[PDB]
Amino acid sequence: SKLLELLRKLGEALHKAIELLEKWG
Amino acid sequence: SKLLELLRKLGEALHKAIELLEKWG
Amino acid sequence: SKLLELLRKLGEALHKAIELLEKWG
Amino acid sequence: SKLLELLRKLGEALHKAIELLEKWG
Amino acid sequence: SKLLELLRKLGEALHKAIELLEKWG
Amino acid sequence: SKLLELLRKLGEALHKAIELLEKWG
Amino acid sequence: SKLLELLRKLGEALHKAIELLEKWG
Amino acid sequence: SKLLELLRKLGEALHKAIELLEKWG
Amino acid sequence: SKLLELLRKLGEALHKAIELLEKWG
Amino acid sequence: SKLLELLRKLGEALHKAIELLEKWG
Amino acid sequence: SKLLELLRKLGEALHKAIELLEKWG
Amino acid sequence: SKLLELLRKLGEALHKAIELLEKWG
Amino acid sequence: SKLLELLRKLGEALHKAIELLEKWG
Amino acid sequence: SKLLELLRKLGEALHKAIELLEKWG
Amino acid sequence: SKLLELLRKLGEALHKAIELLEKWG
Amino acid sequence: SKLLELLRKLGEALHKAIELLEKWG
Amino acid sequence: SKLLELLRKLGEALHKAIELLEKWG
Amino acid sequence: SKLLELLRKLGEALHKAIELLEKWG
Repeated sequence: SKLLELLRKLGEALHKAIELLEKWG
Repeated sequence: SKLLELLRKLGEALHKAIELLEKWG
Repeated sequence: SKLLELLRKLGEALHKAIELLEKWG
Repeated sequence: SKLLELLRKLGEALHKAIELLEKWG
Repeated sequence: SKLLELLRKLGEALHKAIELLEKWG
Repeated sequence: SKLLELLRKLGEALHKAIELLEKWG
Repeated sequence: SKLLELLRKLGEALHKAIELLEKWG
Repeated sequence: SKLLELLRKLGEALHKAIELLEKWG
Repeated sequence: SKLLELLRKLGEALHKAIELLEKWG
Repeated sequence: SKLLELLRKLGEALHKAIELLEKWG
Repeated sequence: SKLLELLRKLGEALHKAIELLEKWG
Repeated sequence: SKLLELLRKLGEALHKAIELLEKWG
Repeated sequence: SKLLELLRKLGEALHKAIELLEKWG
Repeated sequence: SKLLELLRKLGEALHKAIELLEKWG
Repeated sequence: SKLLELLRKLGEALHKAIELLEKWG
Repeated sequence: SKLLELLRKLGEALHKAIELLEKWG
Repeated sequence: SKLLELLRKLGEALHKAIELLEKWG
Repeated sequence: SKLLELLRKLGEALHKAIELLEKWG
């Protein structure tokens, strides 16, 4: 349950990282 | 360019997938 | 509702993946 | 490459089908 | 209306599938 | 080889019919 | 054999459309 | 116009269907 | 409206032709 | 007895087609 | 066999009739 | 000119119906 | 306008042959 | 409903076509 | 070979999607 | 439960698509 | 090919997420 | 234990994404 929260948090970061890669790339 | 799109879509899908897993878990 | 949202995203990703396979193939 | 074309048409059909599902669900 | 677009695509896919069957057969 | 020709036409006819259904619907 | 099974579906499908085209037209 | 061309295709299909019936019969 | 009549007849035959072709094939 | 039917239907379709040709011609 | 020859010819006549309609339509 | 060939075909069809009739009658 | 009359007559005469063949067959 | 009926058929046909494409391919 | 597998999977997914559309529609 | 069945197939399909993209890319 | 590496990993993560969703769902 | 696999995969994907962001940025 605390893991899941952590899991979700990464997912959000990875999502943003890819969006950024798009904009810059 | 077309690849980067595909990446974003997988990121969005993944991101969403984890959000659910949290709701159900 | 959230499961349908995820379903769509996977459809969009799969659609793009196939378009790319066409371009490269 | 005519197969790829076929594949691409199935992707779209599937994509549309899922979107309709979402609308009705 | 969105269902009718869905059909068109199934018709296009079926059409191509048969074209392939002709070429290979 | 001739049965494949027949199928092809039926596919083309079905495709035309669906296109009409769109325009009218 | 398979083709004949296939053929009969195209005919079946094609019929369905026309019956609709008649009603709408 | 779309209707007119739709018919043409049914005429071509029917023509070929009869040709087959001949060869097989 | 007289074209839809004709369409139906064309459909109506094509149906018969295919049914026979199935039995013989 | 199957082919007779088919014959009748071809005659019915041809009759309709000629009636148009008259009107349009 | 003789009957079939008649069927083919009716199919050919019907095919031309429809092609004619197209030209005028 | 396209009308003529349609006639020719109707003449050929009729000339073969009659021929059949003779065999049967 | 004189061939349309002729066309009709041929069609009328075909019909009658077809009817007869059905009764005898 | 009639459209939904139609929709199934397209799927049924398309399904048959794909199976065949697999066996031949 | 790989492509054909992908084809089958798209067919299976599309088939399932249509079955749902039937139930819900 | 049908949706989960459906969703497993999209994932399966996409996997293939990506595997191909790897090999060809 | 660096984004293909990245792609693969997103596919692997998404695959695992889906498997979990299946079990828990 | 099945979610720590998912965790690791998200960490690895995020690592790759950041390495790219470094280079391009």
